[PDB]
Amino acid sequence: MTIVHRRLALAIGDPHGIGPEIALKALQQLSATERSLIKVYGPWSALEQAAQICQMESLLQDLIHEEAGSLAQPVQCGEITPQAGLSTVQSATAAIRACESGEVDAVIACPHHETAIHRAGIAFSGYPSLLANVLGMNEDEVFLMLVGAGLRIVHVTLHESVRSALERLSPQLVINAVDAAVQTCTLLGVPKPQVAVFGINPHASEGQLFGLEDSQITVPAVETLRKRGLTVDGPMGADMVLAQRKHDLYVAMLHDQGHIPIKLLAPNGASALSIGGRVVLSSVGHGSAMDIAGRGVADATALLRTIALLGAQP
Amino acid sequence: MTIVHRRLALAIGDPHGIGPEIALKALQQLSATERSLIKVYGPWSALEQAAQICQMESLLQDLIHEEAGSLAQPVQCGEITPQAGLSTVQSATAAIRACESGEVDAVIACPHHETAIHRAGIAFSGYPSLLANVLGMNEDEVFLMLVGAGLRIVHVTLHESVRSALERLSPQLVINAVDAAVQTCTLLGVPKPQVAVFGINPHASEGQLFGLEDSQITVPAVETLRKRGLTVDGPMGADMVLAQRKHDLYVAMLHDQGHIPIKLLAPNGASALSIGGRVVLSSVGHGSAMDIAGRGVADATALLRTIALLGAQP
Ligand SMILES: [Zn+2]
Ligand SMILES: [Zn+2]
Repeated sequence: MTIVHRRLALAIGDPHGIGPEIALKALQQLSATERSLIKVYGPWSALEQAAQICQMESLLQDLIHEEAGSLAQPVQCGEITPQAGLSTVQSATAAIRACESGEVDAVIACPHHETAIHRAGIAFSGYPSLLANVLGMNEDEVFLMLVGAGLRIVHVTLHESVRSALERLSPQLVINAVDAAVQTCTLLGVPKPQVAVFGINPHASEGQLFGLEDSQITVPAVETLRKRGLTVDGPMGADMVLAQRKHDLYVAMLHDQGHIPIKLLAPNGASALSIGGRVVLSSVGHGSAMDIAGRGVADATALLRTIALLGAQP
Repeated sequence: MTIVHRRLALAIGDPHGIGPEIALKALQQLSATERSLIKVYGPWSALEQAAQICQMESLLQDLIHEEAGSLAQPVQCGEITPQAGLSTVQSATAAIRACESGEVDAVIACPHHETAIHRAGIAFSGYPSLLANVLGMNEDEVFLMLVGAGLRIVHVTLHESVRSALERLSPQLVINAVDAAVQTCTLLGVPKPQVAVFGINPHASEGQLFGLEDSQITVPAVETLRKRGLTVDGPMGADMVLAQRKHDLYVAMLHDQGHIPIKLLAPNGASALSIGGRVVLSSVGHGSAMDIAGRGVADATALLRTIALLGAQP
């Protein structure tokens, strides 16, 4: 069975962590044709290290690879070092620019170590931020879609105060989020999605009974998106819509509106997609596991699940 | 098996709806002893009507009943009339005063018709409002607790604009919600509950990084509640806490924060408790169904679920 149906970048994450190890284990399990669609970004020295340990030298010749985040000393498995911090970011940066320029259609980043990156003197608050930075966009022009338990929920606003979010909300900002998320939905394998838009206020303002924000922001936005020919219901109260479970994409106005459903229903098997200008970036859903780095204990199931998700066919 | 363990008031709701019908069908299914703990508030004429329809004449003699919301004309099944609007409110008012005075320990209200009540010239924004009015409390001293799928979530604010909610939130208002909800928890059968408080902002402001509201409102409130000797964690991000599933009561800051989890996990089978003073009032979770009124085809499962919930053993 074939899980990779398009070109992808795989940044291998922290080269001292389990990222290199799981990168090889996942490519191992793909077919020859599948492997040629995955360009691996990271220091060759780290993939060599992981290949001797897991005894997968044969595979290195098949890998399509671009050097990024080279190290100036041998790989020290399990060790938190500024070097590996920088490697991680350079690798992820190489992968993202490859997506921007159109060489690949999406990016998967293997695990990072926050401390390592901070010790290099590099600001890192998460992939939403990094992606924005790298592409020259403001952080609010990149949207986060959570995916788990059949739910896809893009968020118009994210890591800010509720009040700050309400002040930023506009018809345009909603439109941008949905456009970004419908594009992302084609890649995920749902070309013509059914879309639901959450209300800002309870019961979507109930007309204007509970505030004017929905009549100013979400109602105008839904009518513009229909006129361009999208299938869009709402605004509706977030509680009531989610319960019906009959849409392929939900559009949350605030962080909590979209994160509560997801963390309740998909406590483990859930993906975070950061979406910019052509660029869909997902993490694997786990840490770098420095204490088992190079010990042959980590499997690639999380990485393979992520590849299946970003590599579905239209 | 016995579901009623204490004295309860059952206001029969709109006498032209299915309220009378479901009241009888639910009492039917209880044992003789259970029936004597439920005092039925409403116009006798409407219970007579529903007794012929559902063919339960035998039952009327066993009912403990207080006349309330008497009608001045025959019962008209299916019809929206100011009179039935007034009946509903009088019945529910009789039931609530019975709770206030200590004759019963909680109240269940069968379905009303909003239009009917409005056409009588009666202000009605829900049971929170009615209960406050009847008890001589301000509307913001009555809180709504949703209960479904093992989750209990009180809400500090409810049917208002998000902005209006943020402006109303204070340490005191949180404290009041929790005290009302802990009292309610004793009645529900959890005397000494473990409590979780949601953050106003994502990640509970993450200190003060994502807004100052949590440091001003929820953090001071939690410290006061501990010092009086309650078991209270938070504020935490709503998503993250709910996922742990290790508390008996969650404290939501906004409507949507508490209604999304509930309607997703218990999309039909959730109860709405209005709590004020010692008075816990619950609706059945459905409408008055005027199109089947009188046809004897209404299901009492929602009412029985509500009775089981408020008629809790410990
Ligand atoms: Zn978050
Ligand atoms: Zn509601």
